[PDB]
Amino acid sequence: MKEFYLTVEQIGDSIFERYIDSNGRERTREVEYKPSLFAHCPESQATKYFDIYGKPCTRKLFANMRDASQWIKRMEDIGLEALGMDDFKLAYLSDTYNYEIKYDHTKIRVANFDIEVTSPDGFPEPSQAKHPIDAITHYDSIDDRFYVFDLLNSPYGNVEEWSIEIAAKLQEQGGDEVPSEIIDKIIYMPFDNEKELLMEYLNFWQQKTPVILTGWNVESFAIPYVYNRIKNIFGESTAKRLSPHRKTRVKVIENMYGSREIITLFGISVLDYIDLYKKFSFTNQPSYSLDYISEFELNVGKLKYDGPISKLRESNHQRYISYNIIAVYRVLQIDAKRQFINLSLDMGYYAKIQIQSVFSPIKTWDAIIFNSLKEQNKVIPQGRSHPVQPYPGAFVKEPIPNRYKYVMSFDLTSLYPSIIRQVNISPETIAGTFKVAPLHDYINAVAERPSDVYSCSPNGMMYYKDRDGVVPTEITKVFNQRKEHKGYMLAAQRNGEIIKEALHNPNLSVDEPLDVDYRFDFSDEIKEKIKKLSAKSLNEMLFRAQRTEVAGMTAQINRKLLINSLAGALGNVWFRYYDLRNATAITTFGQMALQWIERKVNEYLNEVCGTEGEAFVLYGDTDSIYVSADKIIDKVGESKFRDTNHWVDFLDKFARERMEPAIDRGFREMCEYMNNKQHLMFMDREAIAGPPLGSKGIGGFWTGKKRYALNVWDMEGTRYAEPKLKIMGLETQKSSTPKAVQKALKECIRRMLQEGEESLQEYFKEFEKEFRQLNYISIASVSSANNIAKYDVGGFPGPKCPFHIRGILTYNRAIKGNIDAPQVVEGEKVYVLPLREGNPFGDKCIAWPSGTEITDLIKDDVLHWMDYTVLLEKTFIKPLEGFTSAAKLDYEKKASLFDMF
DNA sequence: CACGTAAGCAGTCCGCG
DNA sequence: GCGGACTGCTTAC
Ligand SMILES: [Ca+2]
Ligand SMILES: [Ca+2]
Ligand SMILES: [Ca+2]
Ligand SMILES: [Ca+2]
Repeated sequence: MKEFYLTVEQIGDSIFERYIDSNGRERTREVEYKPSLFAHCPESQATKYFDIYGKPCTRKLFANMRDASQWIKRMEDIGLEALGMDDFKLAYLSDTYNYEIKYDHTKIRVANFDIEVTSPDGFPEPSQAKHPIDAITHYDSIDDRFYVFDLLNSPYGNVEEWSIEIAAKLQEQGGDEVPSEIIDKIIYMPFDNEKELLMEYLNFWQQKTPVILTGWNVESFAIPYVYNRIKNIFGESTAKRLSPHRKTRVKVIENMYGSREIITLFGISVLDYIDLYKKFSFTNQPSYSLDYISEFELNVGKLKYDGPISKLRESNHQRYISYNIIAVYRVLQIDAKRQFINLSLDMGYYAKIQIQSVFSPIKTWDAIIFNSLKEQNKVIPQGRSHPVQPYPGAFVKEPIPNRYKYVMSFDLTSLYPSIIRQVNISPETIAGTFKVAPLHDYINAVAERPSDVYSCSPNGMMYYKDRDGVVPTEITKVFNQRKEHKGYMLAAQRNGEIIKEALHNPNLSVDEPLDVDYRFDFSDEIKEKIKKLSAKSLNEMLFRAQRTEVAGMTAQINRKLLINSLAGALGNVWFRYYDLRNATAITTFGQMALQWIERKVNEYLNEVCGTEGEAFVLYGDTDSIYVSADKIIDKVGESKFRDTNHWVDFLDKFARERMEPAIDRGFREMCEYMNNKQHLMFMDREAIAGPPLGSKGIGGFWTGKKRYALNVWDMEGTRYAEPKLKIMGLETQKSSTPKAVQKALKECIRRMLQEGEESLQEYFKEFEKEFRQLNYISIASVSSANNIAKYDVGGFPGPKCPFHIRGILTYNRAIKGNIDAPQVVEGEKVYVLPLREGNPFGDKCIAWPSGTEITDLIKDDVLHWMDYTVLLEKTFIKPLEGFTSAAKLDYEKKASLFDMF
């Protein structure tokens, strides 16, 4: 097999590499790598190395890496560019793996672990590690086993062994319901003292050294706790055994408000699952507890226990251990679904970077572009300092707030990467500038043609047309990968809808789900078999189709993220290829493209309708337009349609056969006007929206920019079994909006769009009447809580104190003195509730850690003093008032002459 | 900790005769 | 009582 790296480090003048050899074995080597860097040289000097601008360079070979680093410093002292890859381990990987890396995940040791630490005096700070580690569960992907290290004797209590028999049993048998599928995979090791536990864990770690190390909050808690505890008990040298190269560093992670400390373990790649989830999931969650995320992702119930976690080991050690094991398993289950480890490996090996560098698109693209240029013996420029400067972004059209009955939307494929490719935007393809006219002059095609030689953006920039830049070349490769995965995602989505339709008429039979590949549209034979299946098999098939869709989503959306981040990185001062000329060339071209096509679509539809000056495009944001289809429907007449699906088909055909060709013609003209390298502005129909045929539903509405709702029947070729609400920006979509309020507002919107005013009024009246019965957590607002200390003046709100911070300070006074009470952690999220006048808390609101029940000492008082009136007005009535006034209808029935008879 | 900008709403402070 | 200036937070793209 082809060899591949596992980890790489620079330690002094040595590269330390763990890798899989040509026989599939894990090996480690220390290499005295001699790096090369580059200086410009006379044109008269013969060389094969050239910088990206075509200027010749001499290669400087250094005796060691420290010599190379010192040379860079000298070159700065002299005032001369030091060219080449200054991160020597990336150069090492490039030299050692000079081909497309094919990796075998089965050979990569992926470890998932979680620790327990009983603490009677509040949160056990990892920097102090003053409390015993009393449980570790460590899952190893190569063994497929859960290794459980269980401390039976502690200063906080002596306990009996954990029983695997009780663990397997149902909660109703007094058991812990550890999933039957992992029971046989548990290797249980009890210990009569903590020193013995930790020494054995380290021996185990040496035998089974993680390559990828993950878990939940492992980087911020588990790793620093274990390291510091071992350091405290045994000394530094023993703690450093967590690194295969016995090297660690305390790393200070700094933000805008403060800083925290993590432990870098050289020769390990830590991918904390909470950070993978935050970067790659495209959610914003009210809480990031594992319990909360597991419920959201997997629909598994809360791990229930009595009393504080600080007393769980003493009171119920059996449950304590079982829950530690389940915690580790839940992360594996989340990964089986979301597949972020697979994503990181894919991206990391593609770029030839340390796998943990996938968090950084700047590092990822630096390596991709470096490897690409190196293939041609080209030499990368030195990174430079730049001051941070603001620059313009996208255009967003101001919509007229209204209901909109029939709507068809259109959207440009991968816009910013497509602009880069079309225009040929790259550091080395800059050809010069032209004199810029106001943007509106280009939009209306009245400005002088920018160039007859070069490819142009309306920000004034010109680019070469003779050859692709490295940025277009490399962005295209990842774009093409993305396109493949999006194909699979949409097929699985369409396949899901087939199954949903068949579920209307399930068969009374005992059968099995079909063995099919959900990434490909179901054949006719499969469709006929599906129509004969039981509900049990159909539901299992739906679950599998949906899992395939999620896998495709992860793969496609994060490749989209990577390529969009390259466009963004051109506007980040730390990117080697930072250039506001290129960043603005992309964004200004985008503004033109949207407004150009707005004009073209209006012109086309005014022509076919026989009108003049009528605005068919009602809205647009960045790269999308929303077209009113009312006049199109009215031209055939609503009464001519058999059912909803009939007019959806008609609009689909109209969009495909009439509008898209006109849009294409419009963009080809724009490409010629800008003299671009390649026409890549591909704007396809996205959504078809409208009320159910024969209903009083309004179809859709806009309140403002980035705030709208549509009743969608077809999205990007997926014809839904049931209409789907596309809601953007509105409070139903915000993590800050209470859970039950999101749900209620969504139903209000559904009724507005599908059923009409009377239906909306009926639901509002009921919600208003019943909402006080809702669980307090379900009606609590949510906010991130930054700068608590800034606004804290003797326990009370300082000037300009934000509402949620005020709530935290209220909470802090109420729990004062308690070492046990849950503390609000700076930078994390809180639930927030308003408090009625004259409450014993002394202020108008209270806040507590999100994803938790408020502590029992004040729970009863919070419940008694919760201000339901304020809660309803702020989270529900105010947003609903906005939706309904925009839509020109009332959530309460107005008086009429009919009242009364 | 980790790519970019546009832009919405909650809330504070305080003007507005 | 609303709105501008401002901070804070959160989405859409
Ligand atoms: Ca725990
Ligand atoms: Ca798009
Ligand atoms: Ca059937
Ligand atoms: Ca879009």
